[PDB]
Amino acid sequence: NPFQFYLTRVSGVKPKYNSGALHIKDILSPLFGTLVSSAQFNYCFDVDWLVKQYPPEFRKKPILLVHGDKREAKAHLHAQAKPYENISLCQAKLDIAFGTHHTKMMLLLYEEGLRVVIHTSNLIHADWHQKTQGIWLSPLYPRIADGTHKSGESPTHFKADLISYLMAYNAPSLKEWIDVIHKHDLSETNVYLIGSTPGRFQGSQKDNWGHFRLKKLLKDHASSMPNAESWPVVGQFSSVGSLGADESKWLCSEFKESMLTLGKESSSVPLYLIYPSVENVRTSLEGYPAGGSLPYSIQTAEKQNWLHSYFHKWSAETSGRSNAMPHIKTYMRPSPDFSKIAWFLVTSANLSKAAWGALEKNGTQLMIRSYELGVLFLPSAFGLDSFKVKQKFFAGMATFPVPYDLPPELYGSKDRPWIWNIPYVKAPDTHGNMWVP
Ligand SMILES: O=C(O)c1ccc(C(=O)O)c(C(=O)O)c1
Repeated sequence: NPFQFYLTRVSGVKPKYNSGALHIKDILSPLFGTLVSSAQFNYCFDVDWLVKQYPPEFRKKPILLVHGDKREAKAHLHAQAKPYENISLCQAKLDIAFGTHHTKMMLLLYEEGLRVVIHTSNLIHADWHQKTQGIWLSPLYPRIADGTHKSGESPTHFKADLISYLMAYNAPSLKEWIDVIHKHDLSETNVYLIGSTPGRFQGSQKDNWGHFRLKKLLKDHASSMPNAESWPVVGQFSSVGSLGADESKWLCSEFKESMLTLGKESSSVPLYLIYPSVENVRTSLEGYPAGGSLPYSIQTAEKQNWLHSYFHKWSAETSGRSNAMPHIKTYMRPSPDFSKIAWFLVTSANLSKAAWGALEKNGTQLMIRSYELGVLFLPSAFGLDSFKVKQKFFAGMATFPVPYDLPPELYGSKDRPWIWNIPYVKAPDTHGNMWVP
């Protein structure tokens, strides 16, 4: 396949639903390359578990953990890593309040070249066990011969864009990885990088990050079609931030406006938001504990009940994953009959202003609180006008593997969004338990 978009392995589904899936042990296997050094960008780490996922012969190679933890949380992570002399740490600066380092990425340096993995899972056992998670695997990038002068750049500008993302950290350990990337040929890359970094961006820099980055790419590299107003927008996520008192504050005013963009020319577009209901979580493989990774709080939700009329259940019969709660985040633009898509994005970014950015200073400044990273699949990057939706995710090449069912199904009148910090004691989960936070 040209897309190299994978799901993680799920324990408990039939083998046909894991045949083309990837576990972290598969990614780090010697079959993918002879490891020299790696960087693990993430939010949550179980270091003992993480080292065990590397092949035994590679467990003493240098590992850099890129994280956002501060104060006692930072101390706890350093304590986890101190037993392993080969592990270094890089604290990403979070100078804007309420920001987090959400980016999930592996940089894998081999004797044979370099690989980049952009994915959605925390580095803990539970995130790779029974969740729906997404992975994009780069090609093996060869080294540019010493003395040869070439860009190693792709038509999607991925090399420059990845270096720009890393430069924003202003960190010495990542300057080393920038120099590694400079030395490799990334020209085969067919995806666009969409990142968020913390800051306040005006002028030219506004288009570098967050939903303005997405808008710029859709303006420049997608085409509008007739009846574009009938092509819905779908967003699918594992948490929701505070979006404001009504849809005009952010969701349908600047966020949807960026997501609607197609082509260079100057709204009733349907918006489908996919987020697990309480019943989805209760009947899941993990049961109610799956809701520990769906951190929508009652404090946030009670100020925006307007939002929940947009919500659709999690359903993923196409990939056998209806009971594997989603920690993947995806956004896409299907046709009115959901048979084609104009683009597809897999990312760490949830439905929040912190992740995507919010306009400030009379619309002239985009403020982002967090680090996020995803990759955008555009038909033009594959010589196509649109992608045909693959009917069965794992079945039998230019059709895009959408991991959940279309059309999405609206919540029923008795359904409620999963809210993690209130109790559920009416009906027990698949393990026999209630939920009492
Ligand atoms: O909203 C939060 O507090 C939150 C924190 C961390 C993560 C993560 O796994 O990186 C997520 C998520 O991606 O669902 C959400």
